[PDB]
Amino acid sequence: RAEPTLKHFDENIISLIESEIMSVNNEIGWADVAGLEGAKKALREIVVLPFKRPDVFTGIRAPPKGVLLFGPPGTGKTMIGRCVASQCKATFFNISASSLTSKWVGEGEKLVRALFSVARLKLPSVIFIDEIDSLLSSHESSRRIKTEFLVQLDGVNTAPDERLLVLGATNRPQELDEAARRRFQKRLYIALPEPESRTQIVQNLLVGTRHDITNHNLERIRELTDGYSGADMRQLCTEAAMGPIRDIGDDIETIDKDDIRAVTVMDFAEAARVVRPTVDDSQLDAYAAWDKKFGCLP
Repeated sequence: RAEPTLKHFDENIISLIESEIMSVNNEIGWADVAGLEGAKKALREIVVLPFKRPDVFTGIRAPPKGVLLFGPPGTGKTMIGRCVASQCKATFFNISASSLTSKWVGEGEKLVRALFSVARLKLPSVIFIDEIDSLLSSHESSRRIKTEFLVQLDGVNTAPDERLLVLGATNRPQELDEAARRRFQKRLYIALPEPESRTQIVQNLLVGTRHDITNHNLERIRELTDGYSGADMRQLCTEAAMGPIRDIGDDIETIDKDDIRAVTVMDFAEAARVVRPTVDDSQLDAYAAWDKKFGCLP
């Protein structure tokens, strides 16, 4: 890297950040996400507008240095992070906590440290940390990678107007002590998609696939998919899409792709019998309870 301020980091490490972790994608808009409108408006207020207008969002309007996305898995918390970053024309730094403590154990400390320095250099910056519950919970390499990470977090709070936010995500927020939670002054519950969002997803996933799903069919798909996460929804569509494939048996080997039957609601009805929602009501009750004590969404 030509950056004079990163000449003291391993070239391999900077090279890593550059090609796997750092991205700039400013054309995602809000991506018409299945993400709830309440969350959407919150991180608009908590992140996007404080990044756009640092002059307005000061005093009590000032953004927190850390935001926690928590809830059931398969809600696409990562893509939300990516949108949020795009929304404020921030440099996106996408990293997984497993990657730090597994894939990249060797020089994990240097990577964490270099990540915050590159972030600091490319302001405004969003650092998205997947499955942050790992990092923040309490073999030996983990200790330093975590320590170094805690050091870096407390280090962002050494400059008021740096448009640098750490966005952590977890499917297991209960695994976070009074001290890990403190690092994240705002904590948004990302809920399972609402009925409207379930169908928007179906529609999204069906493009490029021949289907005869009507506007009325969607009502049905809604009642079929109560309790589904987005991921469950995707699994559903894939299953449904198999319908036209199975009907033709051995003809799949020779059939013209356009002569394959259209996906119908019947396919979804049948597919709903096969797919199973990933999270049970216990997990939901738990999230909801945690959200009551430490959450900030209404």
